[PDB]
Amino acid sequence: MEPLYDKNGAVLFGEPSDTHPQSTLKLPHPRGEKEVIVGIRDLPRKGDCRTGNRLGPVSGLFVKPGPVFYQDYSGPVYHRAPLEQFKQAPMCEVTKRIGRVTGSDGNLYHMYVCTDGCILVKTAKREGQDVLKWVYNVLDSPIWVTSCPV
Repeated sequence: MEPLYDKNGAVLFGEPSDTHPQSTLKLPHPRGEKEVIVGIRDLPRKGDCRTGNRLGPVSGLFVKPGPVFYQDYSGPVYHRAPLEQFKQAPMCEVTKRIGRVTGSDGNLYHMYVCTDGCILVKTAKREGQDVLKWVYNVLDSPIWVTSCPV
């Protein structure tokens, strides 16, 4: 299965992979000062990277099915969308765009939040386009969607 990574960027099992160069996740990058849950209507700004905000420190944006969103997280996380946990779906009405995520297939996806609360991904290229929903999460761990600019 797709590996999880610890807060220093060490793979916890399997083999490490790099993220797609045009993903909104840039590594290496620090994280995990505190776990900070945030609501969708209260996602962090780019200006909050330097200073944090009320809620607490900010290392970027994490998300898992629920949806649960974080602006910082200390535990294990995915650096790439675990496509094995996703299912092919029709395009949804989207409430928010959240980032550009590397799939476990190496490709780039647009990441969105749907009105139904699903996390959906859509290939960032025309060819072999895939739209998928995050329907299982067997390790209950977020994807790190975006890192703060260093």
